Amino acid sequence: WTATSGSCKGRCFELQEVGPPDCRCDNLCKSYSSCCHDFDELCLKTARGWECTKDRCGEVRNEENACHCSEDCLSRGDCCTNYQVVCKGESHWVDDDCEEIKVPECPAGFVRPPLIIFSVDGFRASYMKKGSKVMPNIEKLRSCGTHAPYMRPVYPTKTFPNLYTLATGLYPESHGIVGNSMYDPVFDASFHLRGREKFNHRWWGGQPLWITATKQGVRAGTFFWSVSIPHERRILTILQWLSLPDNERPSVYAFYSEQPDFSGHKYGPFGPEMTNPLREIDKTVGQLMDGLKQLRLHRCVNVIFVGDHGMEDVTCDRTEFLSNYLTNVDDITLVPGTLGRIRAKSINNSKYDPKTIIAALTCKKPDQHFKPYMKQHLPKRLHYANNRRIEDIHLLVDRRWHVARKPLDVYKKCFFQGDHGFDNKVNSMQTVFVGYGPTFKYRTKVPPFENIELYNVMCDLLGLKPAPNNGTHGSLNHLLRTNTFRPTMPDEVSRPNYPGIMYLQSEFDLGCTCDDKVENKLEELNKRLHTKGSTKERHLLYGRPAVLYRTSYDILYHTDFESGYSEIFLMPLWTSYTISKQAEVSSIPEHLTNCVRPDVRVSPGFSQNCLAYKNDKQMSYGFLFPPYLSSSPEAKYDAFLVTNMVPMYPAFKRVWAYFQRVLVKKYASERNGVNVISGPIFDYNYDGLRDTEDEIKQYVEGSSIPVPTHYYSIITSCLDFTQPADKCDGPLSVSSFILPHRPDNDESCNSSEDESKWVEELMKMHTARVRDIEHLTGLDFYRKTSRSYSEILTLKTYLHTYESEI
Ligand SMILES: *[C@@H]1O[C@H](CO)[C@@H](O[C@@H]2O[C@H](CO)[C@@H](O[C@@H]3O[C@H](CO[C@H]4O[C@H](CO)[C@@H](O)[C@H](O[C@H]5O[C@H](CO)[C@@H](O)[C@H](O)[C@@H]5O[C@H]5O[C@H](CO)[C@@H](O)[C@H](O)[C@@H]5O)[C@@H]4O)[C@@H](O)[C@H](O[C@H]4O[C@H](CO)[C@@H](O)[C@H](O)[C@@H]4O[C@H]4O[C@H](CO)[C@@H](O)[C@H](O)[C@@H]4O)[C@@H]3O)[C@H](O)[C@H]2NC(C)=O)[C@H](O)[C@H]1NC(C)=O
Ligand SMILES: N#Cc1ccc(Cn2c3c(c4cc(Cl)ccc42)CCN(C(=O)CCc2cnc[nH]2)C3)cc1
Ligand SMILES: [Ca+2]
Ligand SMILES: [Ca+2]
Ligand SMILES: [Cl-]
Ligand code: NA
Ligand code: NA
Ligand SMILES: [Zn+2]
Repeated sequence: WTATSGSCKGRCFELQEVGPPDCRCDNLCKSYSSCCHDFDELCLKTARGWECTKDRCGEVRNEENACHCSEDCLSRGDCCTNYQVVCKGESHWVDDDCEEIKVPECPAGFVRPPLIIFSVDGFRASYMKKGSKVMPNIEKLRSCGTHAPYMRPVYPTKTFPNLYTLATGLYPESHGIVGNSMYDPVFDASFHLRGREKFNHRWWGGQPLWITATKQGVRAGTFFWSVSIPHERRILTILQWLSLPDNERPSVYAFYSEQPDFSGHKYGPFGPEMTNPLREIDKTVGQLMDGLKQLRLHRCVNVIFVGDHGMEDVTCDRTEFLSNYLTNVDDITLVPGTLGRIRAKSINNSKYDPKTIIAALTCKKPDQHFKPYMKQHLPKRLHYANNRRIEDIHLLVDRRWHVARKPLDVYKKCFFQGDHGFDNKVNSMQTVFVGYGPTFKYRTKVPPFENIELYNVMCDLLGLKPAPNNGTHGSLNHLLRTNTFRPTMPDEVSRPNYPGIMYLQSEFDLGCTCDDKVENKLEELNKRLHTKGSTKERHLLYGRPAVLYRTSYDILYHTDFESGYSEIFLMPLWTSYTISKQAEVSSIPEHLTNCVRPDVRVSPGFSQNCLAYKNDKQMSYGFLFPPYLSSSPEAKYDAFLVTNMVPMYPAFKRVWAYFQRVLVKKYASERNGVNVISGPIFDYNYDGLRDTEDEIKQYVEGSSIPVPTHYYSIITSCLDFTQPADKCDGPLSVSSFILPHRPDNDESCNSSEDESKWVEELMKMHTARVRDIEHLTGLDFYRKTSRSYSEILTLKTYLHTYESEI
C-alpha cells in the first residue's frame, strides 16, 4: 500500500528511501509502482531532448526542460552534457589527447576522488577489440587507463550472482545469491528474478560496497536504477549529485546498463543487431565524460568500466531433455538452462534417490552435452557447494547448450539466440575491466583477474577497510598508482620438528615388506647429509610452506624431495621436489613392486601400516614423491618410505600414475625444469577450507589413516623459460590442480581408454589457484622468494584455464 498522496517536488531521486505509505521518489520507486503521482512530471522530464543546440545557448531557464543550456546551469550542475561544447566552443572529451593524470585535480571541498562504477550487463570481453571501431569513448578509457584483456566472472555466470559478487568480493555460496532463481529450504521461499521476495533482505549476506561506505562515513549514490529511467537521465542525476554541497555529496556512484545483455539474448553475442546497442553504450560513456569535463571533474574522478559476464550463442535446438534419460522425470524439479540444479519435487517422496538419478545421467549418449555432479564433486575452482540453496545434484552444461526437464518447457513456455551461466572459465563468458582516473595507472595493461578481487580495490580507492571477503587483498596492487594495500605474510602458527634416526626397524609391526636389505664412507657420509637437508635448496626453491594452524608435524629431508609430515593425519601435508629439463624417468624395479619401508625417523605410532590397505578392499596407496623420478637407484629407496605413502582408490591411481610418470617430465621439458609441491586435501564438508581431524568422514578400514577428498599439485617454473626452474632471476610462472579423489572414473566418459586420451582433460577441468589450495590446506606458499609480496599474491590468484586466446 502506497497512499501516493505526498509529492516529489524537491525530492527527485532522493538518496534516502522513504517508509510506506508515503510515496517514494527514489530511483527504484518505478520498479515497485510506488512513486508519487507527480514523479514522471517532475523527475522524468524530456522536453527539448538531451542535447544543447546553438539556438538554445544562454536561453532563459525553463524548468520543463530535460537538461538546461542557460548561463546558470553549471552552478546548478544540470546542463545538458554537451553544453560547453556547443555554447562555449569546448571539445568533446573523446577528442582530447589523453594526458597522464598524476594526481587528483579536484574542486575545493572534495575530500577524496569520487568513484564512478559504470557496469554493463552482458558485455563480453571480446567486444573491447571487436567493437572498438564503434566505441571511441570506451576505447579511450581502455587505452589511456588501466585495463585487463578480460575479467573472470564467478560461477554461475548469471547477472545477480555476479553483480552481488562485484559489490561484496564474496563467492555466491557465501553471499547467498547462488542463482538468478533460487529455493531456500529453510525459509521455504523462492527468490525470483521478477517481482517481490526479491527485496525481503534475508537473502543477501556479506556486506556490499554501499553499506561498507556508509558505515565508515562515506556517502553512496544508489547502485540500482529502474529500467524505465532513461540512461541519459541516469547520467544527469549522477552529474547533479556530484554538484551537491560537500556535506551531502556522495563519494561512490554506480550506473547500470541492461545492455548489451538484453539484445545479446535476442540476437546472439555477435548478431548484426548488436552494433547499435554497443554504439549507444559508448554514447552514454561519452555523456558521462563530457558532463564530468564540464564540471571540471574529468581528472578528479576514478571511473571503473566493468561487466558482470559475457554471452554465448545458444538456441532452442541445442537443448538436452532429462525426459530422454530419466523415466521418473515428474518426481524432480529442475532449475533449467545453462546450468542444471535438481532436487526432489516432493520431500515426502522416500523413493527419490540422488545416486540413481546421477547414474541415469552419466555418460548415456556419445556426445552428451552436460555432466552430472554431486555438488561436492564439482571442480573446486567454482567454489559452488557450501550453501543450502545449491541443490545436491548439479549439471554442468556445455557451452552453447541448454538443459531442460521436458520438451514442453521450451516450445510451450525459437526466441533467444544468446545466453550465459556456463562454467566461469569459458571464453565467451569472460567480461571486461577498465580503470581510468588519478588512482589508476596510465596506459597500463594488467593480467586477467577475477571479479571477486574488485571489492578490495574499490575499498582502497575510497579509503575504506573492506569487510571480510574472498579477494586476496594486495593481489591487484599493480592496477594502482597509489592507495596500494601492503599486507604482511601471515605468521607461522606451528613450528616443525626435525626428527633424526630414533627407531629401530624391528620396532615396526606394520605388515610391510621390502626387498631392500642388500647394502662405505664415501657414500655413507653423503647419504647422512641428504637426510640432514643438504640438497634441500634444490627441492625447496621458495622456502618451506608455513603451517597456519596448530598441529604437530615433522620436516623430512631426502636426496630427491623434502616433506612436511603430519603426525595427526599420518601423511605429508606437502611434499616438495624439483625436476630439471634433463631429469630421466625410470621405472619401479620388479623387486621393489610392493615395497614399503619403515621410516626410522617417525614412530610406528605415527606411521601408516600396510595391513590396513591389504584389508581395505576398496583402498590402495600411492606416493607423493614418484619413484619414477628418483635421481639414482640408491635414491629410489627413499620414495618407498611409509612416510611418502598416501591412500588412493585404484581408479584414482590411474590418474595419479599418469601425472607422475608422464606429465611431470613433460612439463619439465616444456618449462625448463619445474618445482612440484603435492599433497592431500580434506574437505568433507565442502566449505573450501581445511578440515580439522574431527571432520573426516572416511578412514582406511580398521585404521586411523584418514582418506583425502582431493590431491593437489603446484607446479612452478621461471616465467622466462630460458632460465632453469632452480636458477630463476625474476617472475615465476605457476599452474596447479585440485584433483577429486574418487573411487571410480565416472566423471571421465572416455576413461576405459588409455590415460593419454582422458587424464589431461580431467586435470584441466580441475585446474586451481594456489590460493584455492591454501584455504583447503591452511598452508602458505612462496614465503622466501626475491619477489615483492604483492607480485606473489598475484601469482597465487593466477588460474591456468587452458582456454585458447580471448
Ligand atoms: C570467503 O569469505 C567469506 C567471508 O570471509 C568466508 O566466510 C566466512 O567463513 C567463516 C568461517 O567458516 C564464518 O565464520 C563463522 O561465523 C558464524 C557466525 O556467522 C554469522 O555471522 C557472520 C559475521 O557477520 C555472518 O556473515 C554470517 O552470515 C552467514 O549466514 C547467513 C545465512 O545463514 C547469510 O546471510 C550469509 O550469507 C552467511 O552465509 C554463509 O556462511 C555460513 C557460515 O557462517 C554458511 O553456513 C552459509 O552456507 C553461507 O556460506 C552469520 O550471520 C559462527 O557461528 C562460526 O563459529 C562456529 O565455529 C567456530 C569455529 O571457529 C566455533 O569456535 C564456534 O563455537 C562456532 O561453532 C558453534 O556453532 C556451530 C554452527 O552453529 C555448531 O555446529 C557448533 O556445534 C558450535 O556450537 C564461524 O566463526 C563466517 O560466517 C563466513 N562469513 C561469510 C560472509 O560467509 C569464506 O569462508 C571464504 N571462502 C573461502 C573458500 O575462503
Ligand atoms: N559493479 C557493479 C555493481 C553495480 C550495481 C549493483 C547493484 N545491483 C543491480 C542488480 C543487482 C542484483 C543483486 Cl542480487 C545485487 C546487486 C545488484 C540488478 C540490476 N541492477 C538494476 O539497477 C536494475 C534494477 C531493476 C530491474 N528491474 C527492476 N529493477 C543493478 C551491484 C554491483
Ligand atoms: Ca587394498
Ligand atoms: Ca572443510
Ligand atoms: Cl540460476
Ligand atoms: Na626389509
Ligand atoms: Na568413465
Ligand atoms: Zn542475461
